[PDB]
Amino acid sequence: FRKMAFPSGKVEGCMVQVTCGTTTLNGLWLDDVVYCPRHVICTSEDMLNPNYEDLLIRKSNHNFLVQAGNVQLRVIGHSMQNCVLKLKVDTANPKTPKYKFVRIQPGQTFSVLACYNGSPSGVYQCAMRPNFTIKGSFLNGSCGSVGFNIDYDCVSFCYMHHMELPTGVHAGTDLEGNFYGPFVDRQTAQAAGTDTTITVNVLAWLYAAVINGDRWFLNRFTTTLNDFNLVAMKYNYEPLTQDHVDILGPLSAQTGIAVLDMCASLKELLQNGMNGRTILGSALLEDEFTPFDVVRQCSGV
Amino acid sequence: FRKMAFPSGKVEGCMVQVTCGTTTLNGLWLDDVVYCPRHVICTSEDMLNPNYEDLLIRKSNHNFLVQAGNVQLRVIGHSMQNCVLKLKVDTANPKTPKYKFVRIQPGQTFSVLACYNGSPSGVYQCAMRPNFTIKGSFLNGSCGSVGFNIDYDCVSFCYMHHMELPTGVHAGTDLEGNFYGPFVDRQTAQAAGTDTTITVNVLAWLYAAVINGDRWFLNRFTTTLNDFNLVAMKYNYEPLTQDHVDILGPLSAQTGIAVLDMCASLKELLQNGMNGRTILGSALLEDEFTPFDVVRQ
Ligand SMILES: CC(C)(C)c1ccc(N(C(=O)c2c[nH]cn2)[C@@H](C(=O)NC2CCCCC2)c2cccnc2)cc1
Ligand SMILES: CC(C)(C)c1ccc(N(C(=O)c2c[nH]cn2)[C@@H](C(=O)NC2CCCCC2)c2cccnc2)cc1
Repeated sequence: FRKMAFPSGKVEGCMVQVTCGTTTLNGLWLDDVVYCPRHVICTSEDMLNPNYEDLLIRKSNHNFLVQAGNVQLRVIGHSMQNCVLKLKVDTANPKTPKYKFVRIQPGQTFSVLACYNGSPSGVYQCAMRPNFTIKGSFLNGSCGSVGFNIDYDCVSFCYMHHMELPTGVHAGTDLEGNFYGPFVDRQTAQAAGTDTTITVNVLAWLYAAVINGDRWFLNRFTTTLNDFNLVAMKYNYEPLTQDHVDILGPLSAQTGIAVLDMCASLKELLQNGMNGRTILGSALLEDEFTPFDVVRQCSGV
Repeated sequence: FRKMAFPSGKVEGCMVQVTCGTTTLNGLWLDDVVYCPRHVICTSEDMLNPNYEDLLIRKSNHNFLVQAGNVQLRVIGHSMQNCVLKLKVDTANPKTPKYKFVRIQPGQTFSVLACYNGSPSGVYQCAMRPNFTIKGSFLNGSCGSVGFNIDYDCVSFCYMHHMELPTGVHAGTDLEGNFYGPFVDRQTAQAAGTDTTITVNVLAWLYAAVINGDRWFLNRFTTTLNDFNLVAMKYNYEPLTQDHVDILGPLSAQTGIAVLDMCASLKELLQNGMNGRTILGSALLEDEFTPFDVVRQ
């Protein structure tokens, strides 16, 4: 059981470089529009309190150099949608996949294609934390990299990278420029809130463990939703809802362990630790696999 | 710090489905050649003692059904090279990337594009274990999925997947069909040898933790190389060679921590564990990042 990213080819063909004056980052080229963070028009001076509407009124089309690999794309228009800049270019991307823009919920996972200077560098599986940050691997100039899911030939873009927070976690927007989390695209003292662990994902991962070899953490007992959430609160775990329990239905049936059965196992794990054991490859309880991830991975979708 | 894989697009455009008899698996379509495990020609009771030369001589071109997405590829010739079958096809792959075939050594990392029925399922980063196995995520029909690196748009193919071993780990070949390790493409009693931790990689990852702002595991000691190895082998760590020490030189110089000083830290880490702490987000000592991977990330 590995953390698996989606194959990234459909997205690699959309990655371009966008330079505005002195700053370079990545953009997403879909049909004849390039999408990138609006903070690309910010200068090392504007950083503290940019007036983005004013900075954009200043700009003309020629202020943006867009390069797809080695071909320069002519910019014929520019506009802002919330925190994303939209550069109209004269050529539709002939590699544009079937795609949707979607906004995901905390606890949902996606693949990230990390890019630098418009060139794909690596791909990894990530999760939207409950505090709306991404524990990504992003260096300087990674802005404009996107997160995505694929559903049988359709790429659902859910994340565009904007900034790093002082704890080294990351903040970005959906592809309509709406931020995930209470963060702003300027130089400020903002910090991620206290994060919590994605309980339904830990349960899914325990089901994935049982599906493979590891069964040592199971017991004969059951808990209640109320009793378990009292422990969840103590350990800064997200509360578990009847909806979570239903989502875990398929895995409960496959394995013969009911959700509150598994909650009893996890509750024991939270207090007594793992007593030297591991569960899959990990001494930690993993929470970046969704119920759907576990079934897709254990079924070869 | 993520275990990140190479972008998979250049490899995606090469994956095809190969069918022989009732058996389907994946092939790698480069130029006018499809590469796949030769055990696609094995029958359900050939599995214990197949004679592949005899099995192959009885096949003609049209016994191989090659499908690239929706289009059937016409097989015009076939030959066997060690444990890989090479099917010559009608058409050169237009999506063929710049590529090379490389054989890697234990401890090296690579990306795997897991595929089923010729279609890519997922991508993940992997390491070749000292016992020549791969701790992969592979299900039935994964055979012929490949492992690779990419460097300056050139794809280095280093692994083709062949089989599952009893412990749940995986064995395969280079793209010339030579197995990694003492395994054979045949149903037997074979089992992976005792595995060990890739010591040079753990040290690389400790250097990565220091390049990020984490110094908590360092100490004021040093060690000789022989004393380090005598201790580390008691935890099933691979011996650290002078080659390994030279290879870490760049990370040592970037961080100002002598290689044998980092070895002293590791020795103490093995003795104490983590005491409820984390290094680069992990509660275990991570060994599937190489000195090269740390510099890149
Ligand atoms: C304009 C604005 C909003 C202040 C800004 C400035 C720099 C960047 N960062 C670029 O790397 C970058 C930006 N444009 C080209 N490159 C880095 C970044 O977030 N530093 C933050 C630290 C101080 C507080 C705000 C910025 C970065 C991003 C991702 C991974 N590691 C480092 C992101 C946003
Ligand atoms: C003919 C030969 C060499 C014995 C063979 C037989 C089956 C396969 N397995 C295919 O799934 C498969 C075969 N052809 C299409 N799919 C599986 C496999 O390895 N071992 C089984 C047979 C060998 C002995 C133990 C288990 C497999 C499962 C999961 C991930 N990886 C591979 C591989 C090789």
